[PDB]
Amino acid sequence: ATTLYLTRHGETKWNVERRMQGWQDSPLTEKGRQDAMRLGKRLEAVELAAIYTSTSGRALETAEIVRGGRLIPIYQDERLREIHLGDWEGKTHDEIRQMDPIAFDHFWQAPHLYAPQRGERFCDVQQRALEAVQSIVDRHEGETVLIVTHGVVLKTLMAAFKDTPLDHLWSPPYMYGTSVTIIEVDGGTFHVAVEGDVSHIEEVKEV
Repeated sequence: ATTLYLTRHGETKWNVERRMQGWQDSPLTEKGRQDAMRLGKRLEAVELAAIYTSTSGRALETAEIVRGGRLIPIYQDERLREIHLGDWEGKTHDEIRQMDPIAFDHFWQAPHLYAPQRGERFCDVQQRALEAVQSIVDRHEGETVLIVTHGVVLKTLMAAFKDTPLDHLWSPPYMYGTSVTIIEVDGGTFHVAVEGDVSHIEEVKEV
């Protein structure tokens, strides 16, 4: 019996510039910080035993803002990092479309067909993210925790929880920055209670 709150890091500069981050990082924007602040207020009444975040600066910064001085430990786990995008990190969609048009089309349109020479495939991410989630559950029996991670990671996790094949990874809803997803883990099963809720967000951006 464990309650898991899942969210995505707040908006960063590269998100706005449509530049893929992956393992590379960029600072949160004013809006990103404001959204994280709004999420922190929404969870001020939730009894969080701990907060897990990927090692990316954007994720850690979001976690700190949400914590906002509360006595809650933050643990970082490499298994929660965003998909490693090798050659595409730091580049805009147009720049990538000029580099590898076919692979880029697969990434968005036929996830199961995405097979980079350098970088992780969607299944690699799903496996490590689920392992991390499992380890978190195993360490927090009877507790509630927050996990701050990334867009692709969240999509692969929801696919696992909803028992959806990876070729349909990009099915709605869109996981906006600081969106709230709640997973109830009871009797060895993951139950999706809430998914991609953005009630606390003023202006929602598909970034």
